[PDB]
Amino acid sequence: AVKIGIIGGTGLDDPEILEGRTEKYVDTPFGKPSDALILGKIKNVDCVLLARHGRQHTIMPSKVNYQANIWALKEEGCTHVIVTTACGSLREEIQPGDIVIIDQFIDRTTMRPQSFYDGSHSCARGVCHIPMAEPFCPKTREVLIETAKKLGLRCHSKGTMVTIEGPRFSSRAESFMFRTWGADVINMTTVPEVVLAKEAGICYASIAMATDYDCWKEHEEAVSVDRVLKTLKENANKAKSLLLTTIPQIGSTEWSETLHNLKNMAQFSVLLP
Amino acid sequence: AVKIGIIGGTGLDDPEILEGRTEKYVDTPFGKPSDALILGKIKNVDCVLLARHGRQHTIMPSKVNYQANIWALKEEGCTHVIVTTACGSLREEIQPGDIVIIDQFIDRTTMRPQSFYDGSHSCARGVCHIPMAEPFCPKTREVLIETAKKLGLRCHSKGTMVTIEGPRFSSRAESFMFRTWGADVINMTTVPEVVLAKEAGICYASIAMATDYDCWKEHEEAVSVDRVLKTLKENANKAKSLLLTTIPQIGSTEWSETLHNLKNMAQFSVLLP
Amino acid sequence: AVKIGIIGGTGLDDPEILEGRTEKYVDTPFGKPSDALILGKIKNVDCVLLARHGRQHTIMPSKVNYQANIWALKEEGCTHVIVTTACGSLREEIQPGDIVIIDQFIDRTTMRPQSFYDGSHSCARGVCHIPMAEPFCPKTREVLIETAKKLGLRCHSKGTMVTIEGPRFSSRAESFMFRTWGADVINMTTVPEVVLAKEAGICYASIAMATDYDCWKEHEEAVSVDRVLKTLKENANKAKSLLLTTIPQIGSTEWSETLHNLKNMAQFSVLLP
Ligand SMILES: CCCSC[C@H]1N[C@@H](c2c[nH]c3c(N)ncnc23)[C@H](O)[C@@H]1O
Ligand SMILES: CCCSC[C@H]1N[C@@H](c2c[nH]c3c(N)ncnc23)[C@H](O)[C@@H]1O
Ligand SMILES: CCCSC[C@H]1N[C@@H](c2c[nH]c3c(N)ncnc23)[C@H](O)[C@@H]1O
Ligand SMILES: [Cl-]
Ligand code: NA
Repeated sequence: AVKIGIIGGTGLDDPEILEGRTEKYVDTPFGKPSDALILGKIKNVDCVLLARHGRQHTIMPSKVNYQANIWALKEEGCTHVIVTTACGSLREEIQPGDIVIIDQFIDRTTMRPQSFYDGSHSCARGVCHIPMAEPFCPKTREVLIETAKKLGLRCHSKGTMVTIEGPRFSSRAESFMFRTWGADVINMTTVPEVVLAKEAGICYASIAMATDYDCWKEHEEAVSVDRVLKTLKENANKAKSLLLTTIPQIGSTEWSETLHNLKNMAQFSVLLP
Repeated sequence: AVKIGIIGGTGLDDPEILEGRTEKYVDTPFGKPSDALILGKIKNVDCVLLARHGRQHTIMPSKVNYQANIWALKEEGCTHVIVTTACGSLREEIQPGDIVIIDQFIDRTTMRPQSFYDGSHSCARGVCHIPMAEPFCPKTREVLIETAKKLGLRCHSKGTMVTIEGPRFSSRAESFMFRTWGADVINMTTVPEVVLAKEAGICYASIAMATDYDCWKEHEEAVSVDRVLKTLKENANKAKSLLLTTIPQIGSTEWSETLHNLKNMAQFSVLLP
Repeated sequence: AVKIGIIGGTGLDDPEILEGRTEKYVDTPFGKPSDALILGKIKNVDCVLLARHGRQHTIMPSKVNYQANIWALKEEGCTHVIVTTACGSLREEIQPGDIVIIDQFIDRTTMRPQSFYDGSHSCARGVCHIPMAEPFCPKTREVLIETAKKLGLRCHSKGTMVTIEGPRFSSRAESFMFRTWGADVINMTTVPEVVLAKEAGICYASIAMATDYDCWKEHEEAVSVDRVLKTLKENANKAKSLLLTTIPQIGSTEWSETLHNLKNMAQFSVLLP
């Protein structure tokens, strides 16, 4: 049995993706999630949808309760979490509208709790040092990549996401610098979402959709809210189709060994007194 | 009509620059500014002076209320904010005493709110993603550059400021690293001052004065408080003369289109529910 | 007269190193230290041992009270602080079990107060900008290096420590990136411990013990809690022997000039109103 949490990003958090929808507000030891969980199905597969920024997009990236969001999805019984994220492209070949099935990140966030194990919650006791060598689930990523190909979508099979604190966009000097560091795409939301998913023993993968070229092409038009929303209006259907087609494939394959290994990695990362 | 906010940095916050001075303590939704606003004039031009660190230099860079400072200047009616900042030079050709009319930044701060739109203040509602491709006002920068030339001052027409959290100075490894990133000068105060000014729709420019070579020349003497204060004692007059000569030129030119464009960029950066 | 504070890191905080041990719980203006101070001697030399993470390793690196730890050691009369830290190796030639007598750092922490001079404590008044060009005491480092040679230990005479916030380990993209920045070893605890020691006018040095190769060798096994603990179990004796042999040598040499210079640097870094 699998159950797929879906965290929807900017313009990419469409409830209509699920059949048989039921709204469920929940609480967690880390506070309230961004919004109600939306329980439903894609074909025969149980899913739980959550809008990262709230359904009215009222929560800025620095203020998203990443701990509560991941905790809530885990408590609801999610084995997998597949997310969408709007992002800037830091590479000419990653064009706006392209999907990037990211496999690494570089953290530039500064304000965010990145662990459940903060010494303040009885539900998560001890000191946890989670490994981040492979932050994203390779098996889920492989299904996303194969499915994007079956759909004929422009899709990149790897990429490094730099996550900035925001909510401002990057300066041009920063944008240039991130390119030198080997970042391929830029957002404000991957970290610590991916980190907390790993601590929870959840298979996490991210559908990154390039919405802009940030500002590293000084000759070309630079990113803005309006530019991002426009690209999402034009391209969001691609992420919807990718989720709708990927999720039944995830449901049809065996995950016990993968989930056992993730559970072990999470459990063995915790030092108890 | 223009009104010029002046934020004075270390050793560079001299009230005597203004004629017809009146002290005005104010409050903001983000708390109190660093000190009283000093209202006055330079020739026919209305100005508002504020000491970044307080007039007795009692506020460390991490604790400066950047939100209140920018809010206060905006509420007083400032169209422009021109600031001074003491900084380390990361380039041999930027000598102590030189002015750098910075055009980019790299953020290394970690502790600081960078937006008015934090979801907690009724006066700034929504999620704001401000563009930072061009953080400083090019028209104001151009007047500063031309004026420095008219004054015969050693002045660099561009530069990237790395802003560190502080209050410690950088290690040598950090200083070396910032050079590789393309930083030209180093301080503790540009970010988030420049970011908040952009959200406020204010034309912001910075007169950076090199006070030291940080510590990247291992053979040469490294930065200290005493070294910085000495260089400022010797060179502060240059920033005073630059402000006094620049501000009347700003007053004599037309800003409506520039200010309209900045207002539009700020307004369109805000996502409402 | 010297008195040596010893801050023990992961698996490297063994009370049995001291003869004539007495437990002393203390308070500081910044709160409680990680655990009781352990007063004792190594040969004729007064020492004060403190477990960085608590004696049961219950305190994660982000939550260590670096201010209280350094304050407590200073108040107890420590002239020197020599610490141990487990770390990842970012260089092929730094093998697990090797000691690195680090001489520089790169800060990647985001959550931590780095100064005593926060404008909130009467015991530390003013704005302090401490120099970090030479963060570690070269004379103490030289004794550690010479002593490691006398013991026949694999020991590196310099190295740059990147300190990450944690508690997660780095991603592979981050690990690669830190190598390009010139970091040699990676931990979660050097900053701000070294910074606060400098503000306190204490001679600080660090015995870094490589416990893993982080994750930059994609072909090789990546870091985990279990891997780190295993390497420490096998190699901790080396740090114990190094401390036991170094400390009497520190006791036998003259420190007045070194300590006077550090005191002056600390005092002159403070700007009073
Ligand atoms: C309407 C929302 C305006 S775009 C800003 C939002 N979408 C992501 C984003 C898209 N493009 C970016 C870029 N170039 N830099 C940083 N973040 C982003 C980011 O995670 C943030 O939540
Ligand atoms: C008396 C004040 C001692 S210098 C420290 C102050 N002046 C700036 C500064 C000058 N030189 C620097 C340097 N090398 N690194 C970082 N910041 C600085 C910085 O913005 C800070 O507010
Ligand atoms: C049982 C404790 C598991 S290892 C984690 C602890 N030991 C240090 C460490 C060892 N190897 C590291 C690495 N590769 N990256 C970051 N930090 C570390 C670090 O300061 C942290 O306190
Ligand atoms: Cl950084
Ligand atoms: Na922070």
